[PDB]
Amino acid sequence: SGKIDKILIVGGGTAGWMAASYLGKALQGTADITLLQAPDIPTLGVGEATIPNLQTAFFDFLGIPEDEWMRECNASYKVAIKFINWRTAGEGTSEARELDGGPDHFYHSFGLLKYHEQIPLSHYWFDRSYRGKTVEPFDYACYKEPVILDANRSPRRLDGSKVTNYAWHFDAHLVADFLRRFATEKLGVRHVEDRVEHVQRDANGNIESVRTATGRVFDADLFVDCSGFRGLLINKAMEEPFLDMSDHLLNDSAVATQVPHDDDANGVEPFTSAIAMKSGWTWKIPMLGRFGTGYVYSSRFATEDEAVREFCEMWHLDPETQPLNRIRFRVGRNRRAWVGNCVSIGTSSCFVEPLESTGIYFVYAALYQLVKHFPDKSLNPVLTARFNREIETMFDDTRDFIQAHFYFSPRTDTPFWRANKELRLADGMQEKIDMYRAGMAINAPASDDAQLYYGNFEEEFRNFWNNSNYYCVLAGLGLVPDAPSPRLAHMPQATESVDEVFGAVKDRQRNLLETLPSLHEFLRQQHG
Amino acid sequence: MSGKIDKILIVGGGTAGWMAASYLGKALQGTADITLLQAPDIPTLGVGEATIPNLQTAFFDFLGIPEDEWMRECNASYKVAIKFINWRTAGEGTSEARELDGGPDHFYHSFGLLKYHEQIPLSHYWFDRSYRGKTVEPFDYACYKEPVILDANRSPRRLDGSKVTNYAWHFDAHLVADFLRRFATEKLGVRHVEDRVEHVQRDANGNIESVRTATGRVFDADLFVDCSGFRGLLINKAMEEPFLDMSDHLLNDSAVATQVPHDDDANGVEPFTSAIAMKSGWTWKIPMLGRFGTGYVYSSRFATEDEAVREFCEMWHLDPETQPLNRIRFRVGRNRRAWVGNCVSIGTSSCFVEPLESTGIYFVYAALYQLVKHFPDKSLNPVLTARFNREIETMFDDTRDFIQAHFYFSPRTDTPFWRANKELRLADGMQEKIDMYRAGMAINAPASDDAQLYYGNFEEEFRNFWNNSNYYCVLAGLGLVPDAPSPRLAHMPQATESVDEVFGAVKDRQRNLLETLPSLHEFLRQQ
Ligand SMILES: Cc1cc2nc3c(=O)[nH]c(=O)nc-3n(C[C@H](O)[C@H](O)[C@H](O)COP(=O)(O)OP(=O)(O)OC[C@H]3O[C@@H](n4cnc5c(N)ncnc54)[C@H](O)[C@@H]3O)c2cc1C
Ligand SMILES: [Cl-]
Repeated sequence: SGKIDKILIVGGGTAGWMAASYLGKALQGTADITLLQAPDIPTLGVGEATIPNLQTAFFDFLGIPEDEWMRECNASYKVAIKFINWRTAGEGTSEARELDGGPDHFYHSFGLLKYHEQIPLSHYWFDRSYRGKTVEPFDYACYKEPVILDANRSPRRLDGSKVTNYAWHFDAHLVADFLRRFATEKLGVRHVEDRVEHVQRDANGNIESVRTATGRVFDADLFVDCSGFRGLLINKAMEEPFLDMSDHLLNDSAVATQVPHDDDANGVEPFTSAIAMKSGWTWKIPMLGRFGTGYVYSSRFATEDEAVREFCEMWHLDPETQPLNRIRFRVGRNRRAWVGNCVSIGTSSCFVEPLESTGIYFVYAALYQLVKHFPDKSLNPVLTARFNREIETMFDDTRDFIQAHFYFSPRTDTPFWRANKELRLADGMQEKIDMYRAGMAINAPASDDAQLYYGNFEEEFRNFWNNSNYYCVLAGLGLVPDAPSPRLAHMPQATESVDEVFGAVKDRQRNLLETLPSLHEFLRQQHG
Repeated sequence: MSGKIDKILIVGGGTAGWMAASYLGKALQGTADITLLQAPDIPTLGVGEATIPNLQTAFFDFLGIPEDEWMRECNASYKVAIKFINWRTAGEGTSEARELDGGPDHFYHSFGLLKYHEQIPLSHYWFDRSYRGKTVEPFDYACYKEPVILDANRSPRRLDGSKVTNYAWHFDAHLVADFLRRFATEKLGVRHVEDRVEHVQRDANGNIESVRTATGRVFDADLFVDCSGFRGLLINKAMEEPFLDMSDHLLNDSAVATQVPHDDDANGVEPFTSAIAMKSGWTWKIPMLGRFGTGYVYSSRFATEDEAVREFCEMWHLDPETQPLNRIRFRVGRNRRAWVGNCVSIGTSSCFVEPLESTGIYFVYAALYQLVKHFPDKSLNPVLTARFNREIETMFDDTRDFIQAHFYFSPRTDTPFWRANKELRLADGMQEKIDMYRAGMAINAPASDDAQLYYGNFEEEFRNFWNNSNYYCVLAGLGLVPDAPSPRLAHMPQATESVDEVFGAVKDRQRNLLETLPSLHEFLRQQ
């Protein structure tokens, strides 16, 4: 019996310091926290893209205003993910190829999808498209974002007012540093820079203590494994099996670097770019004066050298001198994220390519669940089982959504793209696709007020990938319902007034394209 | 083949039938021809129906009917909660609460919303204090302002009309059915045909082609809605869809009921439904205007119809030999599938569970909302049908489990009935909720403690129908509490300290409303 008195976090990367901060804040003065991390070879800041609830679910919980952390972490703004060349054959290039009279790209914005008589706008759009009343792409018809993004507009007016939902772009290293200073200076977390050499377990199989290379021994009531892909505690010591899911996702590697950028001459893109390649895709994460970029590929379809070549050749970099990070990652999740008195947080727990910026999200989402299911020293099995259930559905739902990006691409030009169609969608994903094809909304939000949504975590965790997200991706790639939603034929009054809505977004976007200052313009002011 | 549905035939003209005619008529106004076939049934006494808040927001508001309009025509009263009497003490079936630990044996399950404190339901702070011996006050009186004002039969609205608490209604279903029949036929163009179904003609695909009536008339349609009640004329008889008897979770399958005249001037009116525990079941009391409906829901396995009639009549001091009574044998459970082919079952033809938590009418409009949401065209995409069936299935089973818990967790062991309930098994899904409750976790806590956003948005409420508040009201009320306080609270000394004024605010609302609110009767008079 008794509450948890000591917590030991193993690992000092982004996950480790977010854990120290979140737990240090949530348990302020009722638990002694120590973070243990081995100083080793650091990597290039290849950039990180995020989602809106980073501020409401994480930084707001710590009591850190947006302005404070993003200025210290030299962050930029992200309004969407621009998918480039996912529908056309060809080599890996930063320039969109031509498709049906236009550039091959489509957006997945954080922007809200307007309802109309209890029905998502997406459904009205497809009805008109299917009956030939429109030729306009889904994103440009239902969202105001596409047009102001094509013009690299800021998501905020010079006076600071927000005109749309947005997330952030930043170097993970700087954020980890910011959080380390915060956790140690303001939350009392003890930082020990040493390397774990031996983990001692008791007869119940729980971790008793960890011994470092210098011979120091640390004990705790609860151990948080933030050791990364190695899973030092969860996989190695506790022997919990990692479940590989490469049967759903072929990508398992990446070659990444940071590239200098002339913002003055080219402005700053208010979005992350996902550029389709021959054996994967490449991310582009604009930051201040540079952009992080990385080629995510499948080791089964391209050798590291081929990836290095393809990657450097698209950014016109020199393979021989360009500093490059060659990464190999495991895809999937542990059979159980929390076993005994060991909780895995971060890549030690689960991982999927950054195609939808879920990496950091998985960390604070898991920390939120750990606090919600926080135990005492008796370690009630029920709290552990529930936490584990929340993690598996969180991961598996994203895994499926991401697989859909590859499964439904029309490309058949390379072994990679053709191989993605050979895979099997999880039963849950197949059911969602069937629903989509039948004209149904997928996980429509009970309400269409982003505020409530992006402001209330419980509500967002339960409706993470909603109808808007699915339409952007599926419709963007070319997968559309078999026929218009049956209910529409019974709503003449609705399908008539819907035009007011479509016109409203057209005006909305015409006005923003004229009154909004470029992202660069805003960033200058924003950043001293 | 893919033109929209053009014709719909509703078989059955009771409450479910006219609710369906009204909802579909409103939803598909002018794009579908609706006909309802209704045959004369032997009249029954209006024994009363209790409801929940979303009846107005999810049903009448959808139809565009103001609360005052249907209430006045259906002579309805107000319901603020369900008051459970004598569920924790041994004894005969009586209308008087027995004594338990210094007070009457009752607890309320009201519509009030549990206030969150530092992101944690007030229920957790209450149990923490109770467990540590800091309080001995019951969960409902400590966390809700309703109990105090209900003990005084207060109105949910001030004389000026201002609402002070969430509430639902009490009324004679027959009157609501008539109100809707008139609304649908007069305002929505629904065609009413008084005839009896004699034969249902199906095609080689197993779908219903048409139904032939006793007069020889043949009615064809694209979609058929079975609102024929327990006999499930279409869904069970014609479509042969199996019915899942769930008597392994619910022992009650019968009822004896009547309507009793009441002098509201002399006794006032109770703003709540009473659920009175009996020896082999429980009895409802639904206050209406100048009378109250009441019925003893019992298990034929533990009481004969005669014994049920005697226990029921004696409790109300009525003559068993001459009191007009409605003897009913329920069909408890649900169809394997609510919608099969082009036949959708709505109402008791679809599913039924004893009215212990007032879900009868709710199941009807909730299903109609789900039907429109998954509305098909002539191709009848099987995915719409499957998704519909999953929604209905979970809606029912979750309620089945919730209701079973009322009996499973009662501390009574005085009769074979109460003892047998403890011998049944809880469904795995329910056992998991109990494991969570015992571990100090909230059970399906609402995304937010905003009652309006809750009872105002159906999609929101449907998904979180039985929430943490509902579970604590019933479980803690019966006496089942967590094994220990939520471990999180030990790490929140500031919160467990500042919550003392959240409980104080409740006490202030209890005291102020008790001193300023008129009686339910007073408010009813002025209306
Ligand atoms: C004892 C009892 C207590 C209840 N208490 C509550 C409560 O407190 N609160 C609450 O919300 N709900 C309560 N309910 C549920 C409520 O009564 C029902 O939800 C509602 O009234 C709908 O009944 P129904 O239309 O499904 O079936 P029925 O009333 O059985 O209707 C059958 C209909 O089908 C028709 N029919 C049958 N065969 C044919 C044929 N061959 N041709 C033409 N027509 C045919 C009949 O004419 C009739 O109109 C209670 C139910 C019972 C039995
Ligand atoms: Cl009001």
